[PDB]
Amino acid sequence: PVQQIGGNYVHLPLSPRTLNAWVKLIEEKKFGAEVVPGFQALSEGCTPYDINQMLNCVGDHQAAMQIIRDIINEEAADWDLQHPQPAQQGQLREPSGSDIAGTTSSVDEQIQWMYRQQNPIPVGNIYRRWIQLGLQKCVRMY
Repeated sequence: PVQQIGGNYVHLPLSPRTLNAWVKLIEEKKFGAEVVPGFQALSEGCTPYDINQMLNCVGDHQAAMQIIRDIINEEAADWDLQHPQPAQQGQLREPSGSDIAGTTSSVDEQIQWMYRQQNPIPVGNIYRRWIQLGLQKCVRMY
């Protein structure tokens, strides 16, 4: 997530312990249900970068990544259209679907987007609850 240093916002990364307590939620509960909110709780206030950091920690128990990516693109699609860029220079770009998901953006951008004065956009808590929707998918598969 992010910490404010004198009116300025700086990425504070996820403490190791804060990933552990999460990797453990799977391997000890292995999806199911207790993870949908479990994740949501850890997910609180993160950037797209952070969310990603979490997932890579469990690309071994990976039989579920494929369907989550499915919804991300499904919604990224819904996004690259409804709110398009639609275009520049100097000013930071408008966040596409690949941006919001953290795959074509830096964390600086993601913060630059979450906390801009003129029209701030919560990429964290947007992409965040794509992950939420893609997870119920997983859940039912049980």
